[PDB]
Amino acid sequence: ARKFFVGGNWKCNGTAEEVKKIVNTLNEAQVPSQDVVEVVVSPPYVFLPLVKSTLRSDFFVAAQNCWVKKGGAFTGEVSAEMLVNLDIPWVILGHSERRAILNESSEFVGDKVAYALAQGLKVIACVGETLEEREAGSTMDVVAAQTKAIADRVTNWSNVVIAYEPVWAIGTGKVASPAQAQEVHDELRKWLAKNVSADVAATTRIIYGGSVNGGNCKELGGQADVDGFLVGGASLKPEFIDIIKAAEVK
Amino acid sequence: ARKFFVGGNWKCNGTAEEVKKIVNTLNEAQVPSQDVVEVVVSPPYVFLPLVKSTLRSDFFVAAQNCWVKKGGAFTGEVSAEMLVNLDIPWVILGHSERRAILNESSEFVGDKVAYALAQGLKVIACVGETLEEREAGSTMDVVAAQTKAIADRVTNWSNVVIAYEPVWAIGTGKVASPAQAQEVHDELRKWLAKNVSADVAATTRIIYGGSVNGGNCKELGGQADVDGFLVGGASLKPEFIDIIKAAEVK
Repeated sequence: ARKFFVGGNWKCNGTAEEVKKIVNTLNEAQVPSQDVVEVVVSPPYVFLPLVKSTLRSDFFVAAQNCWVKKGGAFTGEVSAEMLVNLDIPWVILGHSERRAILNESSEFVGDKVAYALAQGLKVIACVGETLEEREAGSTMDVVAAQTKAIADRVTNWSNVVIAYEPVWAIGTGKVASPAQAQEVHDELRKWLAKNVSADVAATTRIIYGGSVNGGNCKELGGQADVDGFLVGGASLKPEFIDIIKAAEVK
Repeated sequence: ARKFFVGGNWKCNGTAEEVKKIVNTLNEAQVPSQDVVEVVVSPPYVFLPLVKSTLRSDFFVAAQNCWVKKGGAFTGEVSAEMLVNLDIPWVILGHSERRAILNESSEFVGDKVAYALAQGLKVIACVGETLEEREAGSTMDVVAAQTKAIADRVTNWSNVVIAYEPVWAIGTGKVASPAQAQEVHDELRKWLAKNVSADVAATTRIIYGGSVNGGNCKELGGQADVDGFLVGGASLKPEFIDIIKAAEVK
């Protein structure tokens, strides 16, 4: 059975004082065991040392990005081997904001995933379609294309978690229903089964990366092919603890 | 008189063990006073806390990049206000590797410089032309266009240092002479005098960001319009100390 997975993407947010308050609140939380839910917290690069040194040892830390290949003359970038050196176990790759605002292509994302895995990182790999793409009836064409670019470069999926982001509902005034989330997760898992292997489809966590909050987390998490969440803004808030506790619905 | 300035850009390099060795070596160095030379060291984001906590207090730390505007939903990016919060005083912006590989436009760089200054950072702003551009006779056309994009957005130059990168000599098999460096620095300073102000031209450090090592630092540093260096690979090596010591040539 797939272990429920809850990741918290802090995005480009944080100060030393706020990080201290967030971590203290997480440290005082009483949540399901590590056998029931896998919890990953992702601060900006410059707060990885502070968070890794002060966060409860049963929660894990992720970087929000890394470079596509070995380090060297790439001013401003952080290599996967640096993260491994600092004992940062996870990385988020292919987030919708990086695909859209920083123009990361599906192929670029796939090369990053492959390189990160080869260095020993575990990866939250993000996919998702825009409002224009959904309206065009292209949701699964887009999500499959993004996933295929990764699948073409990755032979071993053990340390991958896929995050589906309904970008079409992100600040579009559209809201995503639990039924809509389940439809995409189900079709994506079917795609993995048909295009990678039955074993990979059965064992790979596919987590929901749309709007998740204390109010809707149990309803989303109870969906058959939803294995957890990649949380945005709520991950900065005490409400993240309630989202972790949604693992009990499984 | 303009204070000599030596920045060390570590680029995408470093491990905890190597950082400890580099910092120990700098900490044991005996170099000209803080009144004679201003020294800035720039590690990858994830080593900014380690370096800030262990480096001698009379040397300063820089980030290698920051985001173009206020933080928020920009997964993977580090905002200028984060760096200020962590007491990181400097940032490198517009480095040739980010212009070329990550496609940062001159306008994007200009906006970053303005935002960083607005938040209280000091900025090393990088400009420079390619081999194709130099061979076409466009060196000063290009450097002026890049500088204009920054100047059009900057209201106060006190906390700006300009770095000229002879990109045309970077892995092209061409070598830049000290005379060639001095020509560009002189023409760039004259451009500042005519198009910003005589005071800004007289007071703004323009540092050389081509190949600098122990062997050539004195000849370069002695040029009338060269105010120091943005060092690449030598910045990881004990030789960085000899480059700092070139300040004595002024």
